[PDB]
Amino acid sequence: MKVQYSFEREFEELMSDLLSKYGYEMFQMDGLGDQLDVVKFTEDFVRVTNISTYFIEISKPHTYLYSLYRIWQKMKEMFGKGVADEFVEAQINGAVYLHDRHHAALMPYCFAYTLKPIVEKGLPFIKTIKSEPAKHLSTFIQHVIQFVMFASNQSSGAVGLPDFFVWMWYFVKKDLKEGIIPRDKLDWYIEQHFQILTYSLNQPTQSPYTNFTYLDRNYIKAIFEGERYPDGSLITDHVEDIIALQKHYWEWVSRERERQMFTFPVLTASLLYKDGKFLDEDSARFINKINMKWQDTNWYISDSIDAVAEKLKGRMNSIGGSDLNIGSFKVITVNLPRIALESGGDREKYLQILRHRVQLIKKALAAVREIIKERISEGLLPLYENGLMLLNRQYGTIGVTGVWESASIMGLTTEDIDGLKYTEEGEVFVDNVLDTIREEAEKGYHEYGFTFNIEQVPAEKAAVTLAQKDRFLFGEKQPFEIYSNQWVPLMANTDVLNRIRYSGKWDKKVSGGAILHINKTEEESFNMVKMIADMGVMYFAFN
Amino acid sequence: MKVQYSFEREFEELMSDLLSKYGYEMFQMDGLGDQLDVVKFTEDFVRRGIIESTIDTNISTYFIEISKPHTYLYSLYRIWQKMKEMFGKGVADEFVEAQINGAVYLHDRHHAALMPYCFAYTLKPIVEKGLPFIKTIKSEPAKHLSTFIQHVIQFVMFASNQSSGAVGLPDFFVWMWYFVKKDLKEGIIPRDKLDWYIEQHFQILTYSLNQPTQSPYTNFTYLDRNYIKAIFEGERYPDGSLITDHVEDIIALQKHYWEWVSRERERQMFTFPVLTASLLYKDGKFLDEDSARFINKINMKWQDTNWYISDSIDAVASCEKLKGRMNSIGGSDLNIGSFKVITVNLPRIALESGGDREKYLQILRHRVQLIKKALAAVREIIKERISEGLLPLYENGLMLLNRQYGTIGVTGVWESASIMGLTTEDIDGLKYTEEGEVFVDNVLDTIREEAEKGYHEYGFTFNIEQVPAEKAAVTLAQKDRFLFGEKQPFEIYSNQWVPLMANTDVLNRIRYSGKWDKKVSGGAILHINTEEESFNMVKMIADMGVMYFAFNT
Repeated sequence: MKVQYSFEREFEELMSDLLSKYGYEMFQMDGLGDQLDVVKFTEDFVRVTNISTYFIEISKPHTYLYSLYRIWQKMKEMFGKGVADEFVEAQINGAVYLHDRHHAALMPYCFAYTLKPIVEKGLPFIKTIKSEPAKHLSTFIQHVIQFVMFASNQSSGAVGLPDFFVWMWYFVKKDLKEGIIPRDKLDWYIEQHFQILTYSLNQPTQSPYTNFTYLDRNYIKAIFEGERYPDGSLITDHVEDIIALQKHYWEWVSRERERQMFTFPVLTASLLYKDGKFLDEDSARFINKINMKWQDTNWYISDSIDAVAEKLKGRMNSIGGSDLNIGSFKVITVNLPRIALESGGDREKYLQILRHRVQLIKKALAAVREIIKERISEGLLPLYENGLMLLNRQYGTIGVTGVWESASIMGLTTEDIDGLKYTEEGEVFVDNVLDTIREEAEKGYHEYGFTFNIEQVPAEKAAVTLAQKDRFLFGEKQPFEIYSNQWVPLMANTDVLNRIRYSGKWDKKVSGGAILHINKTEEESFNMVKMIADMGVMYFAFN
Repeated sequence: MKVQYSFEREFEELMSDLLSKYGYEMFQMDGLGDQLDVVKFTEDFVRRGIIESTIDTNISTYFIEISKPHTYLYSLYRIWQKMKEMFGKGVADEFVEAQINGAVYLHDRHHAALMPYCFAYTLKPIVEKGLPFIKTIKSEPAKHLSTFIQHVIQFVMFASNQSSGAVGLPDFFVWMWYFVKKDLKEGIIPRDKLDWYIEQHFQILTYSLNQPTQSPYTNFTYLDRNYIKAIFEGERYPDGSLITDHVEDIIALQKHYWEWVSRERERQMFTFPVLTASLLYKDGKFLDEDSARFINKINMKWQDTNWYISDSIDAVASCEKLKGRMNSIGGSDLNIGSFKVITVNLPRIALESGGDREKYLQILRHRVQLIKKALAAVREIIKERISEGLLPLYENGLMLLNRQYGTIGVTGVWESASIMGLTTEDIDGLKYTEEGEVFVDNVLDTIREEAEKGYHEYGFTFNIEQVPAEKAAVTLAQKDRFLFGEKQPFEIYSNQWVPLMANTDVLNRIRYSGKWDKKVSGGAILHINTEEESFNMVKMIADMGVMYFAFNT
C-alpha cells in the first residue's frame, strides 16, 4: 500500500529535487528512508528494551517529517521560499543539525524551573485530581515528582531543579514546628523524602533527564534577596539551613549511589570564584571532599551573580548548571567539518560560509519560536500559560560540533612532544570561528527580538550522523568516524594543561555552554580545582 | 509524498478489493482513511483545542494518538498473516472484511498485535522480589510501608504501559496491612500518629493514581472475610505469619480506606481506583453481613462502590479450564484477566437475518467461530512478543497467560432484539417480548456453547462479556447505518440488557440481569438509577441472581 501525506506542492517539489540530488541513502541517513515504513520498522524492531519503547519510537520519522514541513512553511511565511528551501536542504544533507527533530514543530527543548508557582498554586494544569498548594513535606514532594513527570512530557530536554532544596527546607521546618515528626526522627524523615524523590526520578527504558544544583551562599543570597516563604519569613534568613539541607542530600547520594545504582538527578555545584579564591570556601571544600568518592558533581565556576539577581543573560548548558529560570526552546547545530570540507582550506571562504549558515540557523530558530508561540496560543503547552516555563527566558541556541575535526581538515592541528594540539594559526582560527558565531548571536537580538546563545553540544547521535553524511558526500577527504564534543577530543593523546588552557580560552566565548572532562589527597584535588578555575574554565568534571 | 508500507501482495489486493467494495468512507469510519495522513491528522489535532474553547488536552496527547492508525494497520496486517498461517486465507480475508465493515469489533485495535489487554494482579511478587524488570534503579524487596507504596505506584505505572486495559489490585490491602503492622512494631510510626501515617499513604497512592490526559485504569477490591480466608488459606507473610490470622486487621484497613476515600472524594474529586466489594451471598443472606452492611452504609453518600455478588469461592480458591470472573469495569477475580476482547455486532446480524431467527443463529454461530480463530491468532502473536522479550510482565510471573481469557464480546442485544421485532412496551414499561427473551437466551446459549467448545478446539479458555463499548457502540451503529440505512434507526447501541435510558420498571431490569448475568459468568453490569431500605434492596437484587451492580445518583 502507499499512503498520502498532504504537503504543499512546493515542498513536494523540494523533497523530490533533494531526493534526485542526494539519492535515497541521504534520506535514509537522515531518518527519512525505510524508517517511515511502519511494517519494516515494526518487524525490524521486534527482533534491555520492551514494548513501551515501540510506541515511542514508531512515530518519530513521521513527526520529524511533519516538523520539517511545518518549519519550512513558517520560514517561507517569514523570510521567503528560498530561505526555507535552503534550510530544508541543509537539514537533510547535514550542513546543520536540528535537535529533537521529531519534536521541533510541537514542543520546546528545556528549562531550569523555580518551584515557587508550584508551592504557591500547586498543579492546577492537571484536572484528573485537584491539588491544593502543599502544606506538608509529603505533599510538596509528591507535587514536585508529578511536576517533573509532567514537564518531561511537555518538553524534549532536561528538567532542571536548581532551587529545589530552598523550598524543601521550608516544608522541613514547617513540618518540624507543627510536630508532624519527632525531632529525633527528623533525619529519618528527610532521608525518606530524599529516597521517595530519587526513586521516582529514576524510573523509565531510560529515565527523564533531571538536574540538581548545590547553590553556594552567594547564589542563595543573590537570587532570593527580598523574597519570602509562605509564612512571611525571609528566605535569606535560612541560608545556613538550606546549605545544611544541600550537604545532607549530597552526602546521602554518595553513600546511596553504590547501593541503588542510579544516575539522576545530575548534580552540579554553583560556586562564585574571584581573584584566585572561592567566596564560599566551605561549600567548595565540601564539594571537593564529597567528589573524592565518585566524582559525581560537576564544577560550575562563575565570577559574577549579576545574571541571577530584555536581552537575556544567564548560563545555559545541556548537561547541567543551567541557571534558575533559564533554558533554550531549541538547538540547531552547525556542522563545522562540513564547512571545512566546503572551504577547501581557504579560511576567508570558511568564515563567509560559516557566517551565512549561522544567519540561516537564526532564521530557523526564529521560525521555531513562532511555531512554539502558535502552540501556546492553541492551548497545547500549559507550562507557558501557567508561567512555569517562560519563553522570554529561553534562548535560541546555535550549536557547534567538530571544532577539532574542522580545524584538522583545515590543516591546523599537529602533534608535538606534548601530544595532539592546535597550531598557533589553529588557535587564531578557532578564535575567529567562535568570535564570528558570537557576533551573529549578538546581532540576533536586534534582528529577531529574542536572545541567542551558543553551546558545544554533547551530540551523542549528531556526532556520528553528521560524520556519516560528510563521509557520504566527501569520501576519503573526511577521515573521522565521529566528531568531537570537546575543544580537544576526549580520547586524544594530549597534555592536560593544553586541554585546560583551551577550555580557559574558549569557554568564555560560549558563555559556559561547554564542558571539560579531565580523566591522593583532598588538598591536591582542591589545588587542581583552583588551578582549573584560575585558568578560566567554567564547567568541568573529573572522571 | 506517497509513503510505502510493505505488505504482502495478497493483503494489498485484499485491502484494495475491500476499498472498491465498501468505498473510502467505510475505511474512514474504521480509522483507516484520512487518519493515516500525518499532515491532515496533525493539522486537525492542533485546532481542536480552539474548538474546545468555542464549545465550552495538550501536546502530550499528540504523540500518543498520531501513531494509532498506523499501529492498528500493522496489527490488522499481522493478525491477517497469523490467521492465514493458522487457518487459511479465506478466513483471514473474512476476518479483515468483518473487522473493517463492522461485523466484529477488535478492541484496543492499535495495540492488538503488540500487547495484551488486562489483568488483575497479586502483589506477592512485588513484595517478595521488588521491581527487577526495571534497570534505571535497583529495587530490593520493600522493608517499610513508604517503600511498599512507592513500589506499588511504579508497578501500576509500568503495567499500565505494558497493557491496554485495567490494572486490578484485588489484594492490595492484604499486603499493605503487613507493612503497616511491621512499621508499627519497629516504631517507625508513633501509635498516636498511626492513622495519620496510613492516610498519608492513602493520599500518596491515590494522588499518584489520578495523575497522568486521562489516568490509567486501576481497580481496588474490598475482599470479604470469606474471600480472604479462601484465597489465602495456607499463605504466609514475609515474617512467616499466616495471612489468615490477620483477617480482621485486613478488613479494618479496608474499611479505613473506604471511609477515607468517601470523605476525600468530594474535596479532591478523583475517580480511581474503581471500587468493588466482593461478597459471598448464599440462600438469602450475606455470609459476611458485617462487611455488606458496612459497604451499604458507606455507599449512602456517593454510591462509588460496585457490588460483586457470588454464591461460591471455589473459583478463587488458591488461584486447566479457566474459571474466575472477568469484567472490564471492576470485580475481576485475583490473577484473572483477558489478553483480548473481540466483540460481535449483534444488530448487524439482526439486519442480515431479515427477521429469521434460525438464519440469525446460523450467522451468529459462524461469526463467533471466526472470532475464536482471531483470538487464537492474537494469542499466538502475544506468545511471539513474549519470546522476543518485549513483555517482561510475563517473564517475571506477574501477568499469567494461562490465567487470561480470550474474550467474545457482545453489544447491542436490545437493538438487535428490536430490529428483529422482539421488543415491546407494556404497563411496567419497555421490555422484551416472550419470544424476545427466548431469542436472547438462544443468542447467549449459542455463544456459550461455542466458548465451551473453544477450550478443546484451541487449548485456552474463552469467556463472554457485555462490554462497556464507549466507542464501539457508536462506530458499529454508524457503520451499520452506512450499510443498511433507515433499517438501522439507532444512533447508539446498548451496553446493558436494557438501555440505561429506557422507561422500564426496575424489576424487569433486575429480572433480565438475573436471567442473563450468569450466562456470561458475571461479564456484565447493572446500573440502577435510609440504610435498611438500601440494604433490603441490595438483598432483593442479589436474590434475583444479579452478579454485578451499582446505584447511580
